[PDB]
This record gives sequence, structure tokens and C-alpha cells, in this order.
Amino acid sequence: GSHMEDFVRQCFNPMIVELAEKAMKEYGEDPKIETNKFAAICTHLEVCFMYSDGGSKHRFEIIEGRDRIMAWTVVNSICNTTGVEKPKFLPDLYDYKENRFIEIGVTRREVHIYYLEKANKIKSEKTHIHIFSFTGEEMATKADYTLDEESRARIKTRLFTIRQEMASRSLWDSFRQS
Ligand SMILES: [Mn+2]
Ligand SMILES: [Mn+2]
Repeated sequence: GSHMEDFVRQCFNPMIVELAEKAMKEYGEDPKIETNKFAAICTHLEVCFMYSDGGSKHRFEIIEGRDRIMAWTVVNSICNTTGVEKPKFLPDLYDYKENRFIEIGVTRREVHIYYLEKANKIKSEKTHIHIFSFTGEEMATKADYTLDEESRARIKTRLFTIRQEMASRSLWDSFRQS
């Protein structure tokens, strides 16, 4: 009977929450028990969807959201079609304009330690990394932020509004520490 859950349900649009429930249950975690992961997964989802919305109509292939096996199917097809090494871990998008997988991150710490953590998690150099924070800062690999400043700004505004909403419901600190 958690209220982080009711907040996540009133804050994100129903297809985000449906996909997040799908993705957490697929990895054996309960949205109703670990509600703060739930919130994080909706946030990651929505940020990715805004990010794909940011380019031109054919620029991005979306990997997040899909079922793990079809996600790997599309990754495989992108590899065997483009000539890019199959990433060790499932990415988030593929940039046809820039010929590279994109890994998106949303951190409640700051830019840095998350960027280094993911970069050494991947450590295969090929796939692009792009992190945002709940405080408006951002970073992509090689200072190549991929999108134009206004789309990324829209993302940051959304992230800070979510932070504000959680804080006003006093859920922000608990979300921050985990
Ligand atoms: Mn992912
Ligand atoms: Mn990601």
C-alpha cells in the first residue's frame, strides 16, 4: 500500500508504467514492493522516449521498452546490418545518423560517478554513453551530446519537475539515497 506507487501512477503516463511493470516483473522484482526502483524505471523509460523523440523520424531504433529477447533480436539485426560489434550488455538506442548504440542514464548522484560506473561496466568503447541528473546537469561520451540543446533541455526540465513532485510528497530523500 505504498504512496510512491500512487505517485508513480499519477505522474507517468499509463504506457510508461505498464512497460516498467513488464520490465521489472521480467527481472523478478515487484513494482509494489521496491517502489523506488519502479519510479527509476519509469523515469529511465520516459527519458529514453523523449530522447528518441528528439531526432529526425528515422534516426533512432529504440531498444529499451521491448522484451529482452526481441531487444536482442533487433540488436543482432542492427549489428549484422551495420557492421558494429554486438555490445556485451543490452543498450538503450541505436543512432543510424551516428552509427552507434546509445546507453542512457538517469542519476540522483551527479553525472560523474554514474558515467564512470557505466563506462567500466560496458568498457567496450564502441557504444555511446549519455547521462542526465535530477539537477539539470548532463553528459555524453566525447562531449557528443547527440541531440540539440533544446531537446536535452526539455529532458532536464522534466527530470527536475519529477524531483520537485517527489520532494513535495516527501518521497525525494528516500528516492535519492537508494
Ligand atoms: Mn537499458
Ligand atoms: Mn540505460
